[PDB]
Amino acid sequence: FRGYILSVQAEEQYNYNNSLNGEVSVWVYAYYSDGSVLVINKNSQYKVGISETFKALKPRAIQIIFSPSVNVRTIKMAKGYLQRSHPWEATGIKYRKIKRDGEIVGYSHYFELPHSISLAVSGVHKNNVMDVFQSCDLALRFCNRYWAELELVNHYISPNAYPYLDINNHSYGVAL
Amino acid sequence: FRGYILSVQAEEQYNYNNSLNGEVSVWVYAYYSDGSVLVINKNSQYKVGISETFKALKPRAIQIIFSPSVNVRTIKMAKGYLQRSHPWEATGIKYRKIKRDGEIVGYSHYFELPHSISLAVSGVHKNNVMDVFQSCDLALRFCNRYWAELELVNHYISPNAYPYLDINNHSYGVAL
Amino acid sequence: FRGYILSVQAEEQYNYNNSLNGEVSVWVYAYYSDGSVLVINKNSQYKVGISETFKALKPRAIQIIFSPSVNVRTIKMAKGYLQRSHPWEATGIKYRKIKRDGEIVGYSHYFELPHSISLAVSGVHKNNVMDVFQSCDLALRFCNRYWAELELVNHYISPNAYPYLDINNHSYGVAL
Repeated sequence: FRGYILSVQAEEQYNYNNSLNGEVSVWVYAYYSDGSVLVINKNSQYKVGISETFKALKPRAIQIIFSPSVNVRTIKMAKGYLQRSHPWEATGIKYRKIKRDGEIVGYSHYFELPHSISLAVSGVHKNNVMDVFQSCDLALRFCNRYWAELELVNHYISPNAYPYLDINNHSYGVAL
Repeated sequence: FRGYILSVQAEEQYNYNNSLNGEVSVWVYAYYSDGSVLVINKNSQYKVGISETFKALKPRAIQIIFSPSVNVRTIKMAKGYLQRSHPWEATGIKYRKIKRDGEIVGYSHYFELPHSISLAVSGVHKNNVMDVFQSCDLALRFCNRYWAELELVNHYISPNAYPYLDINNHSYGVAL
Repeated sequence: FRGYILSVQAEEQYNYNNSLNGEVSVWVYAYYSDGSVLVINKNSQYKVGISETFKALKPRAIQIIFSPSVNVRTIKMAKGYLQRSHPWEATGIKYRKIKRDGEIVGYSHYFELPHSISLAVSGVHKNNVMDVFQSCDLALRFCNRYWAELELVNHYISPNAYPYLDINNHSYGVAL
């Protein structure tokens, strides 16, 4: 009964987090020319996005990670002539699934930048208008820098149970 | 007629400010370990919220204040494990009314922080979709720091006719 | 056929940029007491706005410029007593058209400031709800300072094909 009630209560949050009331989160990792990882996090209800400008301090590559509640088909990205520029690309196809014990812990899109990048990304939850408007207002933004990837892995990634893929293609995350 | 027209024209803005065309405002006061008060203000139409990160410069407590146009039932707050975190609490019950001459001048929710806090709050007006979207774009954000509460009271609170509750539980504001 | 296909393919973007899928852009130029021009740009789908605070470094005047996709009637502005303040003015009437070869390249509203200004502006495109919400998340914000107007004209304005009006009332932009 300590394992029955423990596991009959563990699945009372995967069928909740995946149920609109569940948040949807995104991380944008900017990997820098000195190996330091800067990470913007945003968590929100209904939909979530990030819009930041990444410049010297020089940025080399990008990883964007969604919680498994996102509708991968809904992801869009806007990278920065105005008269002939499209407002975004639907890059969901380019996201690789991050698995732990055969469970999706997140989705990772990784790409390098040619040797200052401006970046926006948006995704919607898997699935009244005033509720969504409030959700924009309640989205919480966390922004941190880490000197080396291991430092981010050891103190940002592993303590917080966050889905990740480090530089040797090791998947971090927690199966539920 | 100088008092008739003066008071028959004074109520031609309480039945307007409370009529959607009326703004709805929020103040988040962060009270700091050296007694200084930092204040974020935001005013907007239809709905209004604040999302800021409060860190050292160390923050000790918080007061959030709504203009009387908010629907107190609509207020939500998001304070900052991701897999089991709710996106907000409905904290309207916890707001005390701020009265002046028996009139509600605002609503105040005060709480202390355990001895860096991240904070979002949202509220909706008392009571087409493109109008609300524009309203997000037109929300104006004012951010100030004050060395002591009296300095905030004397130069931020009393000059601007803003509803407030200082540390001795004195209510500031203007009846209309 | 090098001019037929060249010009039968040139109009396959003015009837696109003006078709919702087309972005809508705004620039807010803050002209400073030392003649330096600071410029905030934002581009987006469906609707676009800017909300910035302009202070010393002192700001003297403002020019706001819309791409020709905006509905000029939709423009609103919010400049910063709370109990009697309107949330915005509909300033579309005050915008002058910027023409190049008899074609509208943008709309310019210019005004001076009395001798720290807070400013928001919003406009909608000329002409499902989740698409607009994502569009807020995907709006890209560019912010630059230039030491003199000529420097902005020469390196920000002329290279990027941006509609502009400099201080001698010369219209910059590209006809399409």
